[PDB]
Amino acid sequence: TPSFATVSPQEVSGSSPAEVQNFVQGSWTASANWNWIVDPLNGDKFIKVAEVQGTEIKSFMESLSKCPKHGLHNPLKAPERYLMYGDISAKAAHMLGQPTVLDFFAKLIQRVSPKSYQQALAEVQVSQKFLENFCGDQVRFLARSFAVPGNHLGQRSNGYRWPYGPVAIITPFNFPLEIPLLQLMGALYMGNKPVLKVDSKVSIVMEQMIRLLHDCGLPAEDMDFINSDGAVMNKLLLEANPKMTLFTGSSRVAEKLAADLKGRVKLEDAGFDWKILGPDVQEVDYVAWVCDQDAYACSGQKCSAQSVLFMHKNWSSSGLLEKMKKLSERRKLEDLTIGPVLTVTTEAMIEHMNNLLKIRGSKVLFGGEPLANHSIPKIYGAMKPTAVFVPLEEILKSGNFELVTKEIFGPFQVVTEYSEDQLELVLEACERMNAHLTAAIVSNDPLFLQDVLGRSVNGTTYAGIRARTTGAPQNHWFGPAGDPRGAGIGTPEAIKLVWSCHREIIYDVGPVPESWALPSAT
Amino acid sequence: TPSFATVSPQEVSGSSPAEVQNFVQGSWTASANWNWIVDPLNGDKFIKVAEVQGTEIKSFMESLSKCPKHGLHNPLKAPERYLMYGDISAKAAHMLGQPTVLDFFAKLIQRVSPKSYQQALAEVQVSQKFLENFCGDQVRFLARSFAVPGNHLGQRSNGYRWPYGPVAIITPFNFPLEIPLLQLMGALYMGNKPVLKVDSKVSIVMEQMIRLLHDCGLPAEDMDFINSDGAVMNKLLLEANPKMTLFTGSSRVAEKLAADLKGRVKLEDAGFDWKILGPDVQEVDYVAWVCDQDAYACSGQKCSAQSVLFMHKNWSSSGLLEKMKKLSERRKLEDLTIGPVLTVTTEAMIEHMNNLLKIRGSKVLFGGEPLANHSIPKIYGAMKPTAVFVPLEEILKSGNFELVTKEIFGPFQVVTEYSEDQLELVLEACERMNAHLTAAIVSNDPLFLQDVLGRSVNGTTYAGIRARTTGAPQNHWFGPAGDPRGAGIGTPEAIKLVWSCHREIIYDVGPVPESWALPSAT
Amino acid sequence: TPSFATVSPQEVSGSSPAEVQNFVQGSWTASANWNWIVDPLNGDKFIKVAEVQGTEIKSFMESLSKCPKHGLHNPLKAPERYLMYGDISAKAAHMLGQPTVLDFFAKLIQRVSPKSYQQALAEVQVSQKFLENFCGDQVRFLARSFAVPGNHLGQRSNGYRWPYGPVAIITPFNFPLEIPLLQLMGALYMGNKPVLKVDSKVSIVMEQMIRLLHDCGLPAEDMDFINSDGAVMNKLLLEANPKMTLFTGSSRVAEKLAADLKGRVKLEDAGFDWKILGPDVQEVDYVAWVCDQDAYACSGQKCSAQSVLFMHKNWSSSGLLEKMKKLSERRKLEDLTIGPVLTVTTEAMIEHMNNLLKIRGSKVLFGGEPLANHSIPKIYGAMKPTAVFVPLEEILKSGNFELVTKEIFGPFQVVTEYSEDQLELVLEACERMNAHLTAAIVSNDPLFLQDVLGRSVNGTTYAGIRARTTGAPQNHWFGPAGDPRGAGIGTPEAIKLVWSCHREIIYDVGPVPESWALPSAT
Repeated sequence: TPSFATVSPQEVSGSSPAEVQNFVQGSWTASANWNWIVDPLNGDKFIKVAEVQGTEIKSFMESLSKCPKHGLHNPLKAPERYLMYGDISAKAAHMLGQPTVLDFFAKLIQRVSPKSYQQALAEVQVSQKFLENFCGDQVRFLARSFAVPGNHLGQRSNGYRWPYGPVAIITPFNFPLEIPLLQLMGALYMGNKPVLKVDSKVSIVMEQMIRLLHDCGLPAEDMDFINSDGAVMNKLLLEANPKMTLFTGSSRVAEKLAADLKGRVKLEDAGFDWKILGPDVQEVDYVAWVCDQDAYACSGQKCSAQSVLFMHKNWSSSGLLEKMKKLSERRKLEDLTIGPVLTVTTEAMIEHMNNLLKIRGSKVLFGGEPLANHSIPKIYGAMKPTAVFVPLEEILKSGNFELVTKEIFGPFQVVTEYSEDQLELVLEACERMNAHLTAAIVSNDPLFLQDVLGRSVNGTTYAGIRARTTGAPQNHWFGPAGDPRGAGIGTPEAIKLVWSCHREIIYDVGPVPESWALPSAT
Repeated sequence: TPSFATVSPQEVSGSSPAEVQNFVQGSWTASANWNWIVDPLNGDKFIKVAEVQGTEIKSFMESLSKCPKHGLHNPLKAPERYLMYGDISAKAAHMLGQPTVLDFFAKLIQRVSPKSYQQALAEVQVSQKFLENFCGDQVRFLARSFAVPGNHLGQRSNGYRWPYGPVAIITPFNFPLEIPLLQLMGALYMGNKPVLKVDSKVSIVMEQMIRLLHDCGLPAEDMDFINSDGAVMNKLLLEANPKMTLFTGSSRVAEKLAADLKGRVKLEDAGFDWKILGPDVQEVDYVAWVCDQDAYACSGQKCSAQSVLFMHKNWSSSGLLEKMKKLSERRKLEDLTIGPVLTVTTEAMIEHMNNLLKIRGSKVLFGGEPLANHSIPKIYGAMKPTAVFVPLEEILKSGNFELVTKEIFGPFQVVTEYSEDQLELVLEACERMNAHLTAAIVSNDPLFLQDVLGRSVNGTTYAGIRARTTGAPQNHWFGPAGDPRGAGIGTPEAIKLVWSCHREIIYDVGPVPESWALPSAT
Repeated sequence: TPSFATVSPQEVSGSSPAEVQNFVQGSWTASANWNWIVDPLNGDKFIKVAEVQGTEIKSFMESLSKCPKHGLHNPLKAPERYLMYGDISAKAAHMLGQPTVLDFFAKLIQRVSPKSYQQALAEVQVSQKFLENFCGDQVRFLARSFAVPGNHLGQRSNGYRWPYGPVAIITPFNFPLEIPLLQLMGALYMGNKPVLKVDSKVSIVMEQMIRLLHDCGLPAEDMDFINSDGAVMNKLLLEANPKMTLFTGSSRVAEKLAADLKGRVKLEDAGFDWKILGPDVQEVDYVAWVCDQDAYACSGQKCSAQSVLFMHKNWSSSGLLEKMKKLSERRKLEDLTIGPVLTVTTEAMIEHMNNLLKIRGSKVLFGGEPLANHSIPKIYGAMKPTAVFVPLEEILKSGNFELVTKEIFGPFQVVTEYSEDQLELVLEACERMNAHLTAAIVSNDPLFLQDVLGRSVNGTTYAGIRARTTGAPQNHWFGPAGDPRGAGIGTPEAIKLVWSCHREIIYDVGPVPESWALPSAT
């Protein structure tokens, strides 16, 4: 295991448990009481987390209050800190790129947020590439400003990206590294001081990542790391009053926080993501593979996962559904191509399936049964990949729509069919949804693509015969649309939008014209 | 006729000839060295152009020398001039938008650069809309700068768009208003002082437009306007040493000036513009219409005109050629849908056709005969719209290729056919051309489009079943690619590229650090 | 020495000579005859260079002709090559950052282009940081394009950065690594295939750098490396007809090439760089140190070196000149804070000094004598740091001006004085210069700064009490202004301006309106 590590991903078990600590006011620290996380594969108490209680959050308040509203740095103050984070990112990117460190983080991710080794590796690879994008001067370049000449000699107006100062970051279980690391660095790049909270089930990953970052030069005083339940984190937000809060998680918590913080938030909330198949049937094998990966990689536990499939009638005879069935059935627990579902129980998923089956014309296409021969504790779901057909005309009906468009954060999707005359019904269904995260339009017809795109919203939409719903890398935006609170992640634009605000500084140095005379009052 | 005007477009004739003067050092000249321009439709000496002679360029040299290399203004000097040119632009845009003024310029363009009323009107409309793009603060916004934080407190680097100062603009006969106006305003916008030369055959249009610009507030000392033959203008360029020269015209003169001026030029030179038809045959009527307009509007006297058509074999049975033939034959002199060819004689075009007809397998598809019942002087061509088919495999042979790809600035195009297995031969043909101005790829197949687009160069390429080669408006770039001297026109980027250069200003105001001691010498 | 190295910088001597080879068509190759470079410190034949003759350049022509005008890659073709160069740059940046590799290149630079160890190290550090700026997706991001909606459904216009294809790079002796490496990578990033020529006196450095780059994944076929005299390189340019040529060197060769190539060039030519001291005297020690480093680091062999100093009269009593004298006299050969002058002999520098001393009121302030106790061959100069005062009023006179503003690529500067009433004379002198590279305005008075800046041109101007003329790093532009051929180096903007051109691609896919009917011809 690497030098910075305090845990061995393959060793940690009920008999060799690991602990996760907080970091506040520059040092690693425990708490009054520990909480046990169980191994999602067997129920072992294998990680204890130093969860802070509601009356031991003063140190985090005090640490945040040390950051003024003009930031740890800004384009005019301590600019050498932009260069430092270029260097930190370079050292960290080189560390994350080491095969043994890649494997360490991929394995650690697997133990807490169960997914296949390649899916866990992809999280580290995205993280590594993101850090490579902000080496050298590239953090400095995030603080690029513009200027425009004024109305007279000596006047020129400037637009800067100003930090917010004390901020908070809250991220969920399913991506224990990629989401928190990318928002953490973005916040630091623009000059904020963040407090980072990761779901206690998986926070061990970012804890190890923070130790690496400290070894790469991240200053002890620049950030804090808190482990707690949601209720304590809520109290800290209302007591510390951070100037910006990045929240990534369920839509229920996002709206509650948006109300509590009175909109001083950026949100990456839930998504009910759709894939539309166009009329031009082709590359059936490739499209089927993407459908299986979109819907069922990580057992569907992606905010970008394919939750509904609108099949054009031309695809009904293609063999696509048959290939999707076969592809779902080679997924298995032993390599975690199917696995524990950390936020939906098996009963909840079965009940949802049965509720859908009450609808006229509906039928299970494949799956619909629990996994067998496993030791997954009953708090976590264990389902075979499931797809349920529901006729399009029934979906559009009231009551049925809210049920059909309900997000199941597990390996579960709804499939439906539309004829050449029914594209409006499909677009009506997409417009009636409450979430606009990812989407895919599988067609190469430019008239079909531009029609669907122009009459849709989703903030990360893929278009083309190779279109997918999942796997947004760091080279382009990922985030919802249709919401002024919508957060992005990864790109320079996402960092600047989420972690800075506009400040206009207008210079007006003179000279006062020699012919100037006191005008009449106005 | 409008207030600013000194000529009536419908009344100028041999019995009532018009005078065109020069503008230098803030005054309209009174030169008597008339160059008599003949009416392209009947041969009347209907315009006397006061052309500057050898010794008379000293006034223009002196006027340009009054502008320093830091411009009439720049982002830090006399910035109120940016606002002034927004106001001039708004006033000129409103004047050009007046129906009687639109008509006046359309009809005047017709008299000197014979083309249909709608084509002439389109030139005024592009000019009017371009001026609308630079009202208010939009000239100010052209001088937008960027800045980056430095390595320490008090250091910040700035990137500005600096003028060149004294500059020159030379434009051809075919667009008497759009080209000179758009480059003139672009030069003035960025802080330069231009001398403008329009081809004497058509310079009456800019003369009137300059009078309009003066009525809208263009300062008398901000630009000069010279009429001369090419040899006199060449002498002025070598004597005045302008820091930038925008030249639009023939490739031969372009390369001569680029050598003479040692590359202190931006060029819009000739173009041998091509259209490729893809395999997906559709909208035959529309595609035939666009082909007819691309090739023969203004009798082909557009630098963007369609000079060769690569037909996919699938199009050979579509009726496309038959429709092109019918469409060409409704062009007539009465509305100037066919007309005088100001730079290529009838005999020259017939000779070129007969040279192409020596090649094996070639044929006249339509046209190939002079126009009848007209009084166009013999110095100007008068040809029916002409298309010569040449087999693709013959086109690619050496000797043939140079003849086939010779630009005929008249109503003439080459037509060829390629089978599904010969796209490489078409692309080799386009790559062996020396000019890369406009192009069209008539296809909605995205795999074909990206393949041809990825393996071509032309700076203004249209793609889609509605793709054309002509008619680039002010909302997007027009100009060649593949040349560091390539000029753009119309857009904010084109203006900044052609009429400004980068200047970096790095502020380093201190404080001299507490820790600073005199470092050892390096 | 590092693994990629074929030379030991500290070992190479007359008795242990090194050789420099060409790289063409994917392999290291010699030539018919070798030319010997002498050690600038003692005259030893210590490096033999495989200089190609005029009749052995066919392989370089053939290698360049393999690159089409649509590049080795472009935004639509082989885009994975953008990612590859992100990876290559990351591997190279990590290699250059290794202390032993830094020291290797710093020492090798010192042997061929003599300068202090810290100055040579600064070249490697700039190179290392530049490569760090283009890791991950940052090369991909250089190919960022924009788009604007069209006039109707299905129409949208796009502006891309297109490569030129086969290009050439020519760089001088004084920066054997920084200049060629940064332009080489810039050319490759945008999709060009360059042939790189470095002054044979120092080309050993880039030869070692290319071996490192090959170890980091630079494809064998992506670039060529030619060693030759200027005359052979001239023939190659006219025979291979590269689509773009980056030239950095003397103003004489730059203008000749700009004429031969008819302006298909970008130039980083000579500079006569000025420093103006404002009226507000302060930080005299700091200002003196910067004056000594600007004028005399590398013995003045920087295109950015301080060649003239306009002293405001307020500074005459500050002790500045006295400190400048003392600072110049602690420079010595043994640590190369003074040293060989590779392109100006001692006699030439003495003669220039004596020519200046013929001017009334002129006097040597310090220096003016050759170095002693050295073995520098007489082809190279060996002068003590020299500053000559010339009264401002005499400078402005004809004849005197051309002599005073003559660039001496050695440790030599002119000092003059201006009173509070004479700022116009200083600005007149700056406007009358023929080169506008670097400049410094040493003042914190914003009215003085904006007045001088607004009435000057130089493309890399520093302003503030800490203003300098030398040492432009990779985080901001370096390059001249006032020239459409002006090149930049280092920054993303510099790379895009120098190594790509605009291509506009306008999509127009339909639909053709159902109500469309063939309009009358225009």
